[PDB]
Amino acid sequence: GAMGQKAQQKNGYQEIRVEVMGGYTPELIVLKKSVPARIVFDRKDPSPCLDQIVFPDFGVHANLPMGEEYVVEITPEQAGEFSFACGMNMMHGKMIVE
Ligand SMILES: [Cl-]
Ligand SMILES: [Cu+]
Ligand SMILES: [Cu+]
Repeated sequence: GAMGQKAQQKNGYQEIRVEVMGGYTPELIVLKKSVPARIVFDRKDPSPCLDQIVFPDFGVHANLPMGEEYVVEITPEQAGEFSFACGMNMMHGKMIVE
């Protein structure tokens, strides 16, 4: 198994919460293959550096409203390691699917 914070399995999906503060914490997350996922970004840092979230392997690039939650939804059908980052590719995270 891979190191990192595992998503919680429940009600036909899996969910993990990521705090946006000077980057992402946790910045290492672990998801189950083939299970619809909710990656909930709670934005607490108003830096323009963190205005967007990007999952390049999944085609996601979206605005994160300050002081609010925003949910990235993906269903990872392939095992492996996938990156995520801010819209500037300056702040980073890693998602392992297994
Ligand atoms: Cl910046
Ligand atoms: Cu950034
Ligand atoms: Cu930046």
